[PDB]
Amino acid sequence: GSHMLREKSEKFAFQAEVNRMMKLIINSLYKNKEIFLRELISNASDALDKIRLISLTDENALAGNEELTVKIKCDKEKNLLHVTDTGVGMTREELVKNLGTIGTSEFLNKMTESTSELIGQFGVGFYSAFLVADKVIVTSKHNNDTQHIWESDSNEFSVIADPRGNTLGRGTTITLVLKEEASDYLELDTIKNLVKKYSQFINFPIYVWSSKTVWDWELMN
Ligand SMILES: NCCNC(=O)[C@H]1O[C@@H](n2cnc3c(N)ncnc32)[C@H](O)[C@@H]1O
Repeated sequence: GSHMLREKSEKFAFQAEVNRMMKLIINSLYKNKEIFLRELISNASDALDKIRLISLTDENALAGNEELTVKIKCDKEKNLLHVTDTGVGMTREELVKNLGTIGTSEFLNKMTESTSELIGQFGVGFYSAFLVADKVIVTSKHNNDTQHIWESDSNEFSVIADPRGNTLGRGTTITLVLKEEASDYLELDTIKNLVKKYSQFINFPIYVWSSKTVWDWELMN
């Protein structure tokens, strides 16, 4: 089963529109970077709504994970920020299509001609992660596929089957390899303050892995 790596069938290029959207997002929000977290939490909330809706009609929708939560983890020694939800998750096909492609023109023009509000409205808050990260990694497990990993440094992206297997049960983990100057988002206090402000209106429970020295999930909303 070497055909896949010898052919680079896991490597993809972004759609032109997306490259343009990413720059726009990064160019205008440079003064309001913290916004990225709200957008990831916002996306997490939407995925949780979806599985919840699916659970209404499909009895075995929550089989892979009964809880509906958003958990945030700061890994200082590894320079990573993790935002995990137990929502509907994404299939390999969706990882490629939903994150790699995309009133696109009206927005491309609207953005050019505070955009923190529009970005959310247009459903492209995902890319704001690149304001604070050199690499964004999406690990996701959907009910209809095996766990896969999507990764990108913004110049291309690849998707692979997670060799770790189904560790999520169901859901998605957004992993940010934070830029050297975005180290402050590794600080609990900072994260907690941001999460507490951007979670106040999320209907699902959001936690932050914090210390009191023992560690444990701490409810934020
Ligand atoms: N067009 C902007 C980029 N595309 C997305 O953000 C889409 O990817 C999917 N997505 C993003 N974050 C997600 C997440 N955390 N869980 C499940 N699906 C997610 C949704 O379809 C979302 O609209």
